[PDB]
Amino acid sequence: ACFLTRLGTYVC
Repeated sequence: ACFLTRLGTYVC
């Protein structure tokens, strides 16, 4: 269960 972040990309 990951999620896209404005920091770079999908992060979980």
